[PDB]
Amino acid sequence: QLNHFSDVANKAANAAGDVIRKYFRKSPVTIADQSAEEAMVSVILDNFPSHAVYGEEKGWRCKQDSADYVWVLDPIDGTKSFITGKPLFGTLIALLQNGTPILGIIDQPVLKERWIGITGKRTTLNGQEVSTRTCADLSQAYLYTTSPHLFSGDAEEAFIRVRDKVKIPLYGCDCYAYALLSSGFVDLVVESGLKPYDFLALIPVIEGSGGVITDWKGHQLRWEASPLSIATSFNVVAAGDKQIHQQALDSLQW
Amino acid sequence: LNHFSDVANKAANAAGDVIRKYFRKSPVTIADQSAEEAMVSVILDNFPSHAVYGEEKGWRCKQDSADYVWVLDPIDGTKSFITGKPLFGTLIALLQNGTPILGIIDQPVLKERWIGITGKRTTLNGQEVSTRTCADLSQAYLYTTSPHLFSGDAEEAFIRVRDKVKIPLYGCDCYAYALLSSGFVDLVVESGLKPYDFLALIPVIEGSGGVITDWKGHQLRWEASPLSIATSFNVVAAGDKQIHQQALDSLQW
Ligand SMILES: [Cl-]
Ligand SMILES: [Cl-]
Ligand SMILES: [Cl-]
Ligand SMILES: [Cl-]
Ligand SMILES: [Cl-]
Ligand SMILES: [Cl-]
Repeated sequence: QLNHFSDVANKAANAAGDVIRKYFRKSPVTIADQSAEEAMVSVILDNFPSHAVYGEEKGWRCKQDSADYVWVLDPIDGTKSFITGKPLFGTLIALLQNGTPILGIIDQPVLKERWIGITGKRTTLNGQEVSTRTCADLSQAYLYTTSPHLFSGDAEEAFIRVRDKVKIPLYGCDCYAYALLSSGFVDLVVESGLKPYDFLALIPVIEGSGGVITDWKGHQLRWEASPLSIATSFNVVAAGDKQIHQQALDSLQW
Repeated sequence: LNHFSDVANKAANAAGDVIRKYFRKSPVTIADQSAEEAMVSVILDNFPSHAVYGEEKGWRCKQDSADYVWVLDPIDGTKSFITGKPLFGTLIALLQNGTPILGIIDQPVLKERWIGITGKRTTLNGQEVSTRTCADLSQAYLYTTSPHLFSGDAEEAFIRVRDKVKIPLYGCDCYAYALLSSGFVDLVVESGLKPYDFLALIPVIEGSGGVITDWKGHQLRWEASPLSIATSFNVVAAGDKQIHQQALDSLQW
């Protein structure tokens, strides 16, 4: 069963990539996003007709009234990158069992880079194991932040506080920032105003690399996709090392 | 000349082999120095009468003076390189009597090379490219970067321009200008760039149909010489001359 989930997830990512490559650097993004979601959904349900999907394009879909397994998808996380021809958007696929992510993929179909996190296993990039790196103090950290997606003033004040404490503050890049964290190239990623289809896939990838990812209070990030769930916005902080994470929480003062 | 192009490509190939050895393995200092060595060796093997110029060593030439000077940056975007993001680039400019006549923006990981040569349309991996038309600054896609020398006046100007455009995004060193030259964005604005990070851009952008100037709209120029000082400049590049002028009006420089 679990191998089957990984195999189908990879097929779904391959189908999405084939669509996205028809559109990138040729609206095209709306067509690409819709078509890629459809491609993924068809793969998923051909294999697992008792599952549900929740997608960034069309919301909840299930041919039954409920499902134990829900695939939460964003074919193009980073539409602004995609539109401007920058190959740092990604396709996100999460599989949730009873609301808990058990598999997440971050796929860059132009660069041909795929991070896969699966519960029980170490995260891989193109089949090779990856790890976060150790970092003992926030003053030594490499950080990605992005402008608040819902323009929160309070969020910006928190962003200033954390950027002032780190070694190198850099501007983020959607899911790709977290991929680089999971591979050990940066220490901290902070973002405000993300919907669940843009973070759930991240969780198994980061945790299975040895990192940590929570909301800005340090609480578990959780969104139980269901027929009635509402895709609200969340604030996220991810770290390669637990010590740095806690120091970041202290700076966010949330 | 076609000979100058051939050699510039050989130099970019030599830098790319070095860079790909070190990327995602200080690593950056070694990669930067070794890639500059590789480039210089190809350049001077072919043109012993030419000069080279880089940040670390400044002007070098076997002779006291040179009509042709190659101005290099092996890794424009060291922070991207160190964090494993493949959006840094190698920049090569050849200047004849102080004027850029060839520029390369090379992304050795992504295997993307933009070449500008005076007289020719700019190419990406051998295919001609073009900037796009854009009707008004309110429709523009913009890259800006934080001021490199932390100028508060520059930040005020950035705020003005970002507030006028359609989509304000954060830049990415030379790669932003590459995307401009290929017609995927309309405007790039940066403050506090040294000449080794902008000279190569000029033939690339102009040969794609775009415009690049300082914030007053004046020609970007820097004659590399034995006594030149690598000062810092403010740069604005656009795909379309009309957007360029509106940008200058918002910068109020
Ligand atoms: Cl099933
Ligand atoms: Cl926000
Ligand atoms: Cl939060
Ligand atoms: Cl010679
Ligand atoms: Cl500045
Ligand atoms: Cl200026």
